[PDB]
Amino acid sequence: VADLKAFSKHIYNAYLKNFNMTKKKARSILTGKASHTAPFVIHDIETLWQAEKGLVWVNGLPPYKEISVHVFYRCQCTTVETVRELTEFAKSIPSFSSLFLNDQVTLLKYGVHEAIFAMLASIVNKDGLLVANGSGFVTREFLRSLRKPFSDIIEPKFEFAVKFNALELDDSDLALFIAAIILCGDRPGLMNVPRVEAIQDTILRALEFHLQANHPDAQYLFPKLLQKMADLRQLVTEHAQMMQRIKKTETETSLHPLLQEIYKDM
Ligand SMILES: COc1ccc(S(=O)(=O)n2cc(CCC(=O)O)c3cc(OC)ccc32)cc1
Repeated sequence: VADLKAFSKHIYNAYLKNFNMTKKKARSILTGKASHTAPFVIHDIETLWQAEKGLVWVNGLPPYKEISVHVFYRCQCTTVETVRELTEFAKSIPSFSSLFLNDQVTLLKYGVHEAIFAMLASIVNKDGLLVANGSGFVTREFLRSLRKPFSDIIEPKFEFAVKFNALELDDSDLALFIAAIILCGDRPGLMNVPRVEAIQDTILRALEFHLQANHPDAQYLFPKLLQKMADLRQLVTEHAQMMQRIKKTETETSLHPLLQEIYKDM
């Protein structure tokens, strides 16, 4: 009940090793001061083009179709790369790696979007979000100005993120919060459910211990985080549904196969 402090540190380390962008770095950039190099602000067609024209960034994107789809492709490509980082993060958790590969896939399948939305909060403020490794900032107004359905995808995530960031979690908190999301014993079709539940429980106890040390004055922070985890599950449900509509009504839009596997039988 004290080596929990070690468990946490192993998880913070797996986090620091596998994620391209920490919240700490993200916030130093969004707050402007500390990095002395402002991100390129993308807020219309003209600046988006300036940004593709080298100021910030193709990138193995599917064939061009139109502005709203191009932005979709940028987000989709980032999503896939974050799935890849989350996969490595989870694998750097010894307990996770002991599970059979089919249980690993089940947990990633059902957890990555929840985790992704939680980490989006790190690179977001009420006005927009960091793209291209911190070197760009895409405004929330611009994303809202895109053709429906694409202008509806990210909005609920901003709404989640602004409330989420109010809790002032740091990376060490987030490492445990993402672990708890991946290591969930409720995911449909798990094989060794007792094993995963067991690992989940350790992580949650580690998280509460961690939060006491790290946020001594914060009242009810653990329960609030358990609620947020439930909010995320609702978020992913809606995302999958929107993505179902884009697949049905937006046929010129190329959907990445990995993400198609995730939504399949969700
Ligand atoms: C750029 O960094 C990111 C990372 C993730 C997210 S996301 O909200 O999860 N999100 C995911 C997809 C498509 C891929 C999938 O099916 O998940 C997507 C498409 C959009 O079109 C404008 C907007 C947000 C999107 C947004 C920005």
